[PDB]
Amino acid sequence: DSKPVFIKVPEDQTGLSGGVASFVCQATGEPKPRITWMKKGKKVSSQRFEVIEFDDGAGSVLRIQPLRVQRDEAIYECTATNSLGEINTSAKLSVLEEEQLPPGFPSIDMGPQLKVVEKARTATMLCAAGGNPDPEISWFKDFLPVDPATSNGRIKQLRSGALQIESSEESDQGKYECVATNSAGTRYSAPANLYVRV
Ligand SMILES: O=S(=O)(O)OC[C@H]1O[C@](O)(COS(=O)(=O)O)[C@@H](OS(=O)(=O)O)[C@@H]1OS(=O)(=O)O
Repeated sequence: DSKPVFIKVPEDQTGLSGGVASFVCQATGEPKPRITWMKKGKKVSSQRFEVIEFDDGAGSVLRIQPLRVQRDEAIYECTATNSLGEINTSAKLSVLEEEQLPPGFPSIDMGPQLKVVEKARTATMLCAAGGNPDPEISWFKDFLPVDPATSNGRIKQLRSGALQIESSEESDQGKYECVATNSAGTRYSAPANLYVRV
């Protein structure tokens, strides 16, 4: 048995009105702990917000869309509990209007497109971004983060930003979004579907 310990924590984030923001939190322990979200010191309702679980309840994602300045700008709190102890950690969301954007805020220069692939062949989803400084890229599939380090060689992110998927199978089907981040803020691409045929 052991007390819970964080292996992923949410960071401060600046987004754009009409857009999307996601926060991610995850912990280990024995028995497995349970994640819960709060807004301004009160528990969030799952019949009102989009909340998506993974790792048997030991990881969770809070997604907010479309962003609105008055309602959504606030302090958000993640908490993890098992029969041996409780730990917590917080982060702040800021939301900008179009005319407040600084010149180096990130942009999508070329985004991912619809793709139909035959089983057992390779599929590639492209993404090229710009800004100042140069942004870092990450990917989401059906609202959850993609982590290549667990595909045992199948799935990889290239230095250009593209996502490459070998030996395609039925579980690879779904809706993919590219995400670009730098010291000024965050921007999402439009979503694009992958289908597996024959
Ligand atoms: O910007 S707000 O924080 O006000 O957001 C809107 C909130 O207005 C409330 O009515 C409560 O008002 S309050 O000022 O006393 O927090 C909540 O609605 S309710 O049905 O769950 O009770 C909303 O909660 S919220 O949207 O999930 O954040």
